[PDB]
Amino acid sequence: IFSVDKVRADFPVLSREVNGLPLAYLDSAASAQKPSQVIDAEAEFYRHGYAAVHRGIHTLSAQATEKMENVRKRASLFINARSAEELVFVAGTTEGINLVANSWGNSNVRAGDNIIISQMEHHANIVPWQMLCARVGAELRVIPLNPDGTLQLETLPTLFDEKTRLLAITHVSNVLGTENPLAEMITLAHQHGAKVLVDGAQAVMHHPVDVQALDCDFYVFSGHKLYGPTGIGILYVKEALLQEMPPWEGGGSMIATVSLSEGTTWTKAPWRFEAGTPNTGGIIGLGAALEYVSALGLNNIAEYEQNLMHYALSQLESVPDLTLYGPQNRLGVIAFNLGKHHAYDVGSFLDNYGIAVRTGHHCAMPLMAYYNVPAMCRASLAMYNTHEEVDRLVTGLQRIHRLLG
Amino acid sequence: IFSVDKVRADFPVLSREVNGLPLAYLDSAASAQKPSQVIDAEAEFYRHGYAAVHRGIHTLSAQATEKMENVRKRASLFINARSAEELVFVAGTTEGINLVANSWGNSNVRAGDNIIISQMEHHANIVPWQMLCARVGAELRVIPLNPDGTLQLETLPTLFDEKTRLLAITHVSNVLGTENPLAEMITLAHQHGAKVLVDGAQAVMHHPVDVQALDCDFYVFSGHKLYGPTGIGILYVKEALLQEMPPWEGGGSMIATVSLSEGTTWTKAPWRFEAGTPNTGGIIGLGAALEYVSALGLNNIAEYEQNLMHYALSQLESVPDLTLYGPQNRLGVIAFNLGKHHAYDVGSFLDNYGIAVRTGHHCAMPLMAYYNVPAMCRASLAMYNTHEEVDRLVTGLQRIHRLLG
Repeated sequence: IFSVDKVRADFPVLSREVNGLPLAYLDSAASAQKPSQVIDAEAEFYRHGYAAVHRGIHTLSAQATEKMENVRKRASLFINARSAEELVFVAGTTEGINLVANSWGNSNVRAGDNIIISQMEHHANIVPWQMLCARVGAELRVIPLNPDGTLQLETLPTLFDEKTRLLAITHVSNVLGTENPLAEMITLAHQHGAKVLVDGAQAVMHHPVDVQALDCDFYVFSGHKLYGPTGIGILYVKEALLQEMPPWEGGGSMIATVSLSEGTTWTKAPWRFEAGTPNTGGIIGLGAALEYVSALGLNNIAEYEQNLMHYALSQLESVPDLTLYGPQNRLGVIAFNLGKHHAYDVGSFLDNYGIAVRTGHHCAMPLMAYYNVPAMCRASLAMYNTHEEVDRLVTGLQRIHRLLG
Repeated sequence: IFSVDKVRADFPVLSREVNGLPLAYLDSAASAQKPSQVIDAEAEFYRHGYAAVHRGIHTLSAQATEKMENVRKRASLFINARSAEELVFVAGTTEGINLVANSWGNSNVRAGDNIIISQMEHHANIVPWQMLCARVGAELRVIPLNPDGTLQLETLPTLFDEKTRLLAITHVSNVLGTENPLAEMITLAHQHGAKVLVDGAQAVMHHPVDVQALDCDFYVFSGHKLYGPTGIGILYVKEALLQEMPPWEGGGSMIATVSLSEGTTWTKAPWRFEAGTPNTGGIIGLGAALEYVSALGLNNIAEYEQNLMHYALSQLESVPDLTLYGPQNRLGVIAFNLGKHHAYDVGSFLDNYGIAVRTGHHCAMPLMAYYNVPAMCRASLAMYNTHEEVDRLVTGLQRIHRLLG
């Protein structure tokens, strides 16, 4: 079992005070706080082992290179990839999707083809595909939403045809907390010879993830949502696909040879896609974040977050004129609006109480438009949040309503 | 004046022991060690102020956004840009050059045009241009080298014609320590209506840099060479050029609006080129690194490094069969080979003595080929290195020669 008080003791920011009051950080879906184990693993590397990492001959550089490749191995096990060499280090989910969209997309999506996304996608999983369709003259198709925040799976037969090259789909919605039936959708997409890219940015911190069981072709996520440092993410690609993809960024450490008269040749893949000095510090911290989460147990995290969410949804029933968006089995986030008040104002009052929620469109304008609102509030309920923080949120919404209604 | 002992006291790695002996780190040109002020500024941010930075309504996110934009302002002053909004945050010099090569290059270099580089360029300032020339059908032209490691400036009239769109040139060579006459070359390139991108990765830590005086159109460099964290760099672009460039990576925080039926529109520039969550931690550390360097004074650093280099070059005269590459006024690095011994072996012995140098091709194979060697050794002489470390290097080369000759 799980001791939230012991967990919270690892997170130095949680004792912070905001606006003179004790912080209730309910915005982990935008970015997560980090434990000391993560912060200090990075600092300790800079303090005692720092060096360039391009298998330098001297000791510090040789040892730094090995730490980085160990983190790649650890990450591959975390998501149950077959091979470490199926993981590419990227700046985050966003860079990973752009890398796929340019490297794989440009040599596999021709004029007259189509790509499928869903209407709940984060902008990171829309814009790169809009750009690709514009480059090659293909069509972007959209799986629409039901009112409860789930996909209209019955439209798939009209969207999938033999010219469908790619399904790009979110694992868990950053707004609705909907979890999509990836395994079945992937089976369907493969029947048509389409690849599937899964945006897993909101999944990998809530429960185990197994890319072999999913059979997805690409999977991406971000360190900083996984209680880890900024500037680092993971792109996973099936080995057979990755060995075929051409390079995207060019430069050092991704070449085999550079000639000004005979041209340049590329190195093997995963390193073919990592040009220049990596974010070695972030890679170290990411490794520590994976160890920390693994040590708690993703199934113990899932069980605690489930209880916290069930508690919050029941307590929120006592808020007048509250509107919720999404299914009842949501993971992680609660999206809502309060009566007719604009989300911007609700969030400002909540901030004035020391409660940090996110307001706005959440990098999901098509989702906002489907619900015919311009913005929502979103409270994140993460592994280090408490029943008392849920109570502060409920009281807050009540006072905001009494005062502004 | 300058106290190297006081400086060294800020760098916790410098007291490390390698192979049982006290480390002499002479590989700063590959990556620099970081002071406590930099390491702790990052850790302190994670410990007390961490949040997502997309001008969130709540306090931590609002304050984080302001810290990041202050670092952008500080960086713009460090290089004397006219405006903070002329700086783009990138993963490093390599990403910055690829960003220019795709965003500006694709809409300004047409089939039949030419681009000019030099023969001493780092791969980061070659491969992206090779890729661009292949995409659009243009020609890559090369300024050749003199034996002393300087550019053959007399060939410029045969390389610059009216179809020359871009000069991409290094400020200071990462191998030879040659400093190129940028101001005059830029004047010439502008006479033909060509833009100039300057690779400044090896310049910004050795002396003041003034992009207004240079009048370069693009300037790039890396945090981790500037005593700062990994995963962060700066791309500077003249405002009038930058306002015209289309986006490269697509996603959140670089859009103005996203529509699945009316398409997507972009935000203003610098933010148009920063998709997804930035490396907020690295940006904080970069700011601290700039403050640290500014506090020492780049002119005091330049003067101390000059003396250290003059001392090393004189002491190295007493090494038999030493071959040096580059001009006598080199900044920062000494490239050499020892008699007929392969650089790999020289570096291994030096590492066994606790002296960290870099051996190999230094991401400059065309440079290696001009000198008809496969590899070199390179010792970096940075602001925190000492006469005694120079003496250890000289003795080492001598013993390596006696033992292996």
